[PDB]
Amino acid sequence: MLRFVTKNSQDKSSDLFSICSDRGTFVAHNRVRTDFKFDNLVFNRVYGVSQKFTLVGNPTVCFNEGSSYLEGIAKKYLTLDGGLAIDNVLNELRSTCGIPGNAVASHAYNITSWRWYDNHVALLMNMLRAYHLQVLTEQGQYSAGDIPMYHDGHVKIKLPVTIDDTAGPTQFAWPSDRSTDSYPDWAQFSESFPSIDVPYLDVRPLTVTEVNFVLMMMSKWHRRTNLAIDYEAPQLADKFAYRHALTVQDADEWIEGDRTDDQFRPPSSKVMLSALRKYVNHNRLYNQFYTAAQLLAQIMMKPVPNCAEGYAWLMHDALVNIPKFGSIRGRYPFLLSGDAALIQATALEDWSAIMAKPELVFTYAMQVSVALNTGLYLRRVKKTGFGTTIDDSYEDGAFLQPETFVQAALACCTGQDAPLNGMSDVYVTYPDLLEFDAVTQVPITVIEPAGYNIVDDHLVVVGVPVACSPYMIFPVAAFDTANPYCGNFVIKAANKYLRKGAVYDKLEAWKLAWALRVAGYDTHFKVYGDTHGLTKFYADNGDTWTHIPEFVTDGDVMEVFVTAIERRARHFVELPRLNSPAFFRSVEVSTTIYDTHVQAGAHAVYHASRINLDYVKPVSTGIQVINAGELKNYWGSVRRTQQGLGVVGLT
Amino acid sequence: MLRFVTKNSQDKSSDLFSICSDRGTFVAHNRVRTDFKFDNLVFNRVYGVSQKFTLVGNPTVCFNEGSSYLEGIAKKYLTLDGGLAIDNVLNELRSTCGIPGNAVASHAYNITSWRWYDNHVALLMNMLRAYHLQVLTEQGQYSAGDIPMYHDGHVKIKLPVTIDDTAGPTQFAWPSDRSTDSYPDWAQFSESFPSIDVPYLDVRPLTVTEVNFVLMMMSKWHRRTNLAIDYEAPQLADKFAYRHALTVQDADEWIEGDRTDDQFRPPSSKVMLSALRKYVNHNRLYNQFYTAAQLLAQIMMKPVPNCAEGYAWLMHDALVNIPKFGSIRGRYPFLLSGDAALIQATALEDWSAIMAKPELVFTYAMQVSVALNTGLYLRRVKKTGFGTTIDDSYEDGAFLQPETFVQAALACCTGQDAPLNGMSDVYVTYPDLLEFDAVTQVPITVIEPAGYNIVDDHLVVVGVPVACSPYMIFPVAAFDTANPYCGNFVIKAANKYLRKGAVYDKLEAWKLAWALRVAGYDTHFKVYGDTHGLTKFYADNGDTWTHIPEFVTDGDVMEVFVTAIERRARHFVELPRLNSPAFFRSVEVSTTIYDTHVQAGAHAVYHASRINLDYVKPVSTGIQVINAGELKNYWGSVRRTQQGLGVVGLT
Amino acid sequence: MLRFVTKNSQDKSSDLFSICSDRGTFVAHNRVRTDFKFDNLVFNRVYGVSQKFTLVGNPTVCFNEGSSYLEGIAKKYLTLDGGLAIDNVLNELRSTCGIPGNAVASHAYNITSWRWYDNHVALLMNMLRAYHLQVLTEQGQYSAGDIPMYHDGHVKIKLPVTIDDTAGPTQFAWPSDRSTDSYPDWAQFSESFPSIDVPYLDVRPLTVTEVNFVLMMMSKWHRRTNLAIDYEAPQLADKFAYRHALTVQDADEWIEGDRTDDQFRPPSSKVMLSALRKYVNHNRLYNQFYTAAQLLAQIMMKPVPNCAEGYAWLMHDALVNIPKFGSIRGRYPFLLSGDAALIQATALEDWSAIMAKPELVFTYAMQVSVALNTGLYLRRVKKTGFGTTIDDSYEDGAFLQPETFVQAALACCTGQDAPLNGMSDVYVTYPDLLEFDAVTQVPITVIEPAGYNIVDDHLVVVGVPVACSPYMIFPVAAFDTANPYCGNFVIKAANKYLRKGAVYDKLEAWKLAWALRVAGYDTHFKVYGDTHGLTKFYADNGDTWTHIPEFVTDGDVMEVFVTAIERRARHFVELPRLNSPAFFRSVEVSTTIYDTHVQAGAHAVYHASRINLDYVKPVSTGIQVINAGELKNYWGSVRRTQQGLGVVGLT
Repeated sequence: MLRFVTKNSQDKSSDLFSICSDRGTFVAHNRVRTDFKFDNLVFNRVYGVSQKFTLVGNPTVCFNEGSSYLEGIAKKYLTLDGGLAIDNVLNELRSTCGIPGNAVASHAYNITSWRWYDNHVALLMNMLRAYHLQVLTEQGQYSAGDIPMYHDGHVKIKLPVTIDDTAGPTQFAWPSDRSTDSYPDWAQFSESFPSIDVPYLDVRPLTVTEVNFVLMMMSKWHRRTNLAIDYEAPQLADKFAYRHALTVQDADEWIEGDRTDDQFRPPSSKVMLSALRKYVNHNRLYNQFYTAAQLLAQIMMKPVPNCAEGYAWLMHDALVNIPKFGSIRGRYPFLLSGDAALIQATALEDWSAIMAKPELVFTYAMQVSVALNTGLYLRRVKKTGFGTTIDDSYEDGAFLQPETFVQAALACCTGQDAPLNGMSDVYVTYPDLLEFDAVTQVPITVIEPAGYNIVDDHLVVVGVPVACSPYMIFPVAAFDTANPYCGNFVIKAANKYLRKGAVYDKLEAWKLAWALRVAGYDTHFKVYGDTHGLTKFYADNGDTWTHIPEFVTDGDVMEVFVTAIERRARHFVELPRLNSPAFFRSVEVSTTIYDTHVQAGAHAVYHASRINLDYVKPVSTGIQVINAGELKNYWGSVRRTQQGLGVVGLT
Repeated sequence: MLRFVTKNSQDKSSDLFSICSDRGTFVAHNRVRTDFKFDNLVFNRVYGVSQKFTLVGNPTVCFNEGSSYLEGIAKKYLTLDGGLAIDNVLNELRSTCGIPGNAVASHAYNITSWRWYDNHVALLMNMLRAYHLQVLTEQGQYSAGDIPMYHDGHVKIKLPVTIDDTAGPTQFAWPSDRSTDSYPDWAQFSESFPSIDVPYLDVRPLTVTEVNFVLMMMSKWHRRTNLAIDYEAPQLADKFAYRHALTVQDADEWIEGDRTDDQFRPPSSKVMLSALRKYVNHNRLYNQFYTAAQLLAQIMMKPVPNCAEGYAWLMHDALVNIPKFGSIRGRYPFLLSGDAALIQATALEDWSAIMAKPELVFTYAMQVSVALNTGLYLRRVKKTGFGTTIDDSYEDGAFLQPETFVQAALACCTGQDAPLNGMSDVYVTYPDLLEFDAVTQVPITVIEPAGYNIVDDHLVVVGVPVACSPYMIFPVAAFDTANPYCGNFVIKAANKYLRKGAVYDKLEAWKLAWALRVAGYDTHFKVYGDTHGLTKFYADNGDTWTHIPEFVTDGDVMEVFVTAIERRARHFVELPRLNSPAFFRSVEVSTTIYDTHVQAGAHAVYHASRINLDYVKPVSTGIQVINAGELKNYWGSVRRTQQGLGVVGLT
Repeated sequence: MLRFVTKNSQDKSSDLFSICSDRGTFVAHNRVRTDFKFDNLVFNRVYGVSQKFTLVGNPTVCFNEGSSYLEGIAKKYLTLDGGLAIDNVLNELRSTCGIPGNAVASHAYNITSWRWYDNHVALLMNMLRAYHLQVLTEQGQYSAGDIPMYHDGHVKIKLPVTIDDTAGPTQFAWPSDRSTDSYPDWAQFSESFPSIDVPYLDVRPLTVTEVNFVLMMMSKWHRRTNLAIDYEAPQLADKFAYRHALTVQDADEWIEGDRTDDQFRPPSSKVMLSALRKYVNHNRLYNQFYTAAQLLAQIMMKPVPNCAEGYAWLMHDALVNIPKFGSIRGRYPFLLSGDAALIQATALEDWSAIMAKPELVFTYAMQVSVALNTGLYLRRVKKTGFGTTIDDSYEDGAFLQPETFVQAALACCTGQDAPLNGMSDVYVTYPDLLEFDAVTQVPITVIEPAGYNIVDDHLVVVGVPVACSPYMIFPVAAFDTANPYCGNFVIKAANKYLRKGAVYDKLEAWKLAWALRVAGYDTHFKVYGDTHGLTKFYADNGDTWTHIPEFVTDGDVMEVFVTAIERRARHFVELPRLNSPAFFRSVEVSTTIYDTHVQAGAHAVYHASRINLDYVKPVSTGIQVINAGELKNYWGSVRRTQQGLGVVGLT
């Protein structure tokens, strides 16, 4: 995860940001320059680029029983593999502490059928997202959330959202509702051994206030706003025990009715994060913590499009599968002692980096949200044999496995290694979008006949709509040739010339039209088929990115005929008609980002935060750090190879 | 910084000055003798050329986290490639405090061992700035800032100041206003194991008075005057602890009625400087101070515009970005034990230089204000080349980044390698001039409209004006050709003569017009294009400099008219009619300085304090000095090249 | 410490002395001879030299939490480093003694958060200083203390001291005041394991009377006299337990009111020292004992000057930082068993030597008091590039670290290795004197106009005033050339001759004038600057040491012009004008001490005691003696090298 975000910057200083939102949306800006060279002549044009996002979403969160992960407990009470060494724990009771042989023998007889399920991903997920929510309320940016309306001049579209951002809550409150729902049976535990199969949480080193917060995050979760990470969840455990130096009542009183809603308010994000840092550090759930932060960042937000067609992306919701809650670390007072076992080297590297820089999760989610939408959109164009020298069925391959679905989209576009969740049957997918022909119905207020699709006030779209800009990860190149996604490319000779224009290959034309528009010229074309919504390479102001022509997504049309290239209203670099045999010259255009930032609303400007990797080194003391992890639990990122994108071990 | 102002040790010696001002403005007088060689004879003249400087300026300074710098720690825990050895640090407190076995590290981590944000370039700024303010108070010059008005017979210029001078203060008092604002929660700590994630600064060796001043420089700052270095600031920290054998409360007493305003007054600049030096020397922040002294100097004082056309630059308030305050050097005492690791050889040179000779910072800031102002105007040309260079082959692309920005201007006007900031995301820049073709307006009065082109009391200007003269950094090096900035140049006449024999190249007429104005004849000219009323070269009296008209840079004109030259009221030397044939004899023009000195207000002069090199030579004893350094944390210098210029590391 | 005191005597028999004082002062005398050779002619002159000291002082003693030092406990219950092996101690309870597994398991659960702080430096400090105080009362020299008045003939000065030596106490009484302050909660403990986090002291092998003394030294300490080692301190522990064979009541009764002030009087110095020897030996606190005796000797006394300027040294007080009291050795009856671990080889070597010769601490403090004042004074002159071939900023270097401050002063002058404290955040410094320009206001009764500084009845002084004589450490040489501090030197040719006298280098002149005065001649001079309080190399009777000329402390004046050298009232060796080209001859003068002693008052004569190092060998039985100790805890003395004085490991 961290290794990924820093790779997108070519490892050249990663400038991240923290959470911020204006009614559920924000935008990033990058001062970028593009050069134009021909016969030794260079012309640079700097402009302002921007791309807005939206924390709002309604993810369908499912909760099912997962696998037991005891990879954080002492090496002394675990087998060479996950399995719990009961015989060693039973002996430890009579040998180290004061317990009779008959007392331990009886407990061992009772402890028989007991299923030792340990999964804190669900709870950690809440504590983390509840932190993000508090951070927004802390910044005074906590609202009910809303979607920005898309009006251009030919039509308007405002996505309907179930809750009004204007009457709603300005304060992040306890998700568990007072007086409307029941609560879990919690109780302080300080005995030498478990008496019930119920989940045992260990928070001995935590502060009284921090514990109250974990008990609150362990209760029911009610979706009060529209933000995606605000998904509604049930109470993790119907009943359980918590290992701590004493008994806690401060939250119990609030549920009893005695305590006032004021006297018991959601603690600050610092104490919220310190309770999460203290918890995962003590229980050594680093491996499980990595899975939670990974899944929460994947559905954190979605990049808002500047076209009606792209709004179909915000129309669909993500299907996530979160493992039910399980805890056994607090069953014994010596389970989290000794040396931590089976801790991943990546999980620790990421964990310590997320602890020092919580912004990393937010910045990572933003990079993933855009690299996902593009990697999915590129899936259609790439399968068209477009710019791809590797022939494969992107169509059904890697997007058929739930855990690797989201990763195949990123690696497909970014070209890098997409980090896996590090678990099984845990993921964030868009099942209804696995189909290439999959259509979407988006409600629009027709204003004009320019033409888009129309039926009963909403227009039809197929597959994933290019919505975001490739500027939040400018080095990305969804191809194996020099193109706009690339750092630089050259516009070559139209393979054929004539009287009204010149023909070009599907790619060569877009490559030209893109750098052509940025140069202040409108590119017109005419292909041999019809399902071009229109003639003229579309590109929009703000990011000035000439989107890849839709028609090329439809195969067997391998050539395009670009005609009449007339300069636009605002002209920057003067240039050669190029589609002319005479006026043509080879031109190399290079785009590079000089400064990137983000701003929410009209007054919040956020400067990119820096993180020193030399300082953020993880602590390997008391930890058994492993560099090799098998695939079934899905350790290791997936990447695109010459043979095609597939899963591979971390190593 | 030191290498910059002196000229990398040339002839090796140095005479600099110290802060002093008349209501926020002083003057740099120079006595020079210009020679006129022609006819195998050399005529000349001696005179007085002064250049005013206004320390007044309202800088819009903001603060946000900058990557932590842990250079000021023991080499035992900080490696170059091994980065931070966190495990080694926790492997220490195990044998130093009441923690049993392996419980220690995990305990220390949970609370503080994960943050480590260190940075002291917020406090160092205040102590250094408040020192400059205290010195003027001691010298009897602490008064508000007031921009001197410009009256050139024609149009006068007056600038608005948000606080009056006369009825203002006369003594620099504590920036923090008691009875009005709140204060940072502080307390002396000595626990071998910190219990709260919060700033921890080491001042153990400092005296009670010196410590008080640190907590006073740590508290909220209130801008009382118009001077640039008095930039309004908040309290570096909301809560923190300091390591010291005693608990200083002289400041706490004054925080209430107990300690009276009188008996707590700001300590002498000698005590402020001695406490500042001890603080940096103790923890070892040499690298952090280098950058702190760099920013405050770049924002220090501006050059008072000798011409009205050069007044538009004065109104621009540079946006400065200082990092937030974070401390990690008082967390534990064993941190500062041993050889200070990874310390820049340059930051040490300056620390050893400015500590012994604090005057340098001021003299350096003075050179940077004129060099920046001149390098900004030169960029306008260099890129276009007076319309000789067709494309943008000048590569001024560095002016984009705010950090390399100010350095780029200096490196543009001088072959000197502009000193970087030594930190990332920190800087002082004018974003309102990113586009060198930048236009600006100016509030005007009236007096006969002549080549002034005004618009309803608003003087329109392009790029940046020439608000001052060379001399302070005289052997300049702005034009690869001989000229006034260079020091000497000659007169080869008109390409062709006419009725009045007026024909020269844009700079050839300016070369002669500048030298003619000196001798005693303001030369008249003509341009059939819009001269907006311009008929003769302009020259001020205080600063007898003749500027290159904006039309001599408009790129529309190449050839020039010099209708005739006329005998001025005050005449010096004597000369032939070179603007006509049969009389023109080339003249070699070179001017040298007899004596330079600085005098503010008007009473008692100041004779430069010569600063030679090797008495400053630092002692590497007990320190790990590093000559190299990346480019990520900004360490190196922007340099001028044969294409344009580019950023290069210190190597 | 011991290795140091014996080095000052060139290892040629160390003659030490014990404590003694006449109203807070004493003086040392040394029969010394100086030889004069030229053209094979030798003339020796023997005289009586003396230098008085003063035990009186008012050190500002601060008490702060320090580090835990368990380096004296059995190797069986300690990790490879300081850390306490709890698991081994817990097992030892159920395995060796009779305790149930449930009883030990419960105690282990309670013993959880417990901080194991162990620091007896504060208590040991009291027991030692209280011994010195009893020794004086035992010798009948116990008084309220006072400072000797300095009257010469031109002015008089008597330093004001808060308590009258004449009405005051003649007997050393319990510092803890009866009926005016509360007492700590002490209680006999003989259980197998701790029941409370409170400090547990172990004094099982001590006698009932000795224990009462430790309980008294563990209570509050009231400063009844003016002696420096009489500093006022609070009650080490508010409550605690002591491990002994039985319960003690003899001191409890005195606090209850039943016991009479007579029946309960402070025991003799023998039983006081036997209680300290028994305590440190049993608890094996040798390492901690070394730190206490080290700090107490550093502030023990100050050498009285024979000039008004030198009295500024007695004007300032020392800032010491003593670690709060902590004890855990008495928590278990087997903690001080087995083999002592992590005991320093120097601490044991010094401890056994201080046990056989308590005088060592007093003699050592006297050597340090003079070698400190001179090393600090030499700091100014040495930084002037005077006689120093090594160029360094003595100014801020080593005197910025609290723990090494006092050591850098000794090593700077003595040239030997200055032994460190052997701990952290523990020291004795003069913060207000770290400044070179630091001024002092000394109250004087002007009598004459001879000239010194004057303002409102007190004269101004800057930096450290040469007060003591280099005879209490005659081999010392604060230079790298042959000089008075040296064993012998030669007066060479004035590098230049003329009609009224001869010029000499700053050193060569003082070298001459010093041996010139001892020869019965007054040396007059005239340098090119003015801030010479007067003309004529000053030297005073008693020690007849010609003090290094103040003016030379001010740089850039590298030459002195010695004129008119006329013989003094009392003439000894006839000699050559020497500043004459004709009468000049190379003369080698050698000074050597033949007999040194000390006498307090008018009748107390003390003969130098001798110590046989072959007999005083330390016991290594049952002890784990380590010869290597790291710097963070500050083990190893600091010394002046060719690269400059810096810290170095003992080895």
